[PDB]
Amino acid sequence: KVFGRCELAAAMKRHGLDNYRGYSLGNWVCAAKFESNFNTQATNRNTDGSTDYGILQINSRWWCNDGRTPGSRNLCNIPCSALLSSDITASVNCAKKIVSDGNGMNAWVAWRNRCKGTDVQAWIRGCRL
Ligand SMILES: [Cl-]
Repeated sequence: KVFGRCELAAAMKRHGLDNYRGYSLGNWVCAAKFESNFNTQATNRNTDGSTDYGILQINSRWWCNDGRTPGSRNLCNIPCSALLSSDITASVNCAKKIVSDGNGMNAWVAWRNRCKGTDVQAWIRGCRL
């Protein structure tokens, strides 16, 4: 599923991301925008043979099991395919563990390079929430 901007913010808000660990809702929407273009089915291969999955491009190296990333961890205790579903619940819950890591939202390269220190509030302008 390809989310609309406001639809996603509403769903993210319902699942408790708004100001989770100090990151206002605009940050998460901006990250999703640039990570996946709001598409739950996005996949991308990393050079080390690991793969990034879903709306937030969660990586198989550490966070999910895809059965083809030898020596990797499954820290969210999920198959990576659960992260591609139209229901964003698994993605959001796994993002909560990631962002609690120590490194905050710097774990998402697109956030760091494209969202960090910008007017992230713009990403939720005009939405009913
Ligand atoms: Cl894994």
